[PDB]
Amino acid sequence: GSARELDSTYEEKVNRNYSNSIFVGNLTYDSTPEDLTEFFSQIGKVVRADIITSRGHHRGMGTVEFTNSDDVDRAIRQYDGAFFMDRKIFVRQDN
Repeated sequence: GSARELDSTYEEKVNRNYSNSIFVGNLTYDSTPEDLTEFFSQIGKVVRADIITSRGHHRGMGTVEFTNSDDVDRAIRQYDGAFFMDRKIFVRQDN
């Protein structure tokens, strides 16, 4: 008896839960740590951003540090793909 039957199951889960830091590899080479600070820190608190270097070789990439280990990811969910001075930032987590 019966025909065309089916079955499936689902769950919610997370991984790699550690650190308080983030990296950005495709932003504008004119960006300052202050430009990333006023951007990211609307979520809560950036404690440090970094982009400018003493050698200055046109790098186009930098780092940001938060007070948080989960809301720091909830930031990126709203900012990865941001066209930023016409040039699209893309984010990588710490490790």
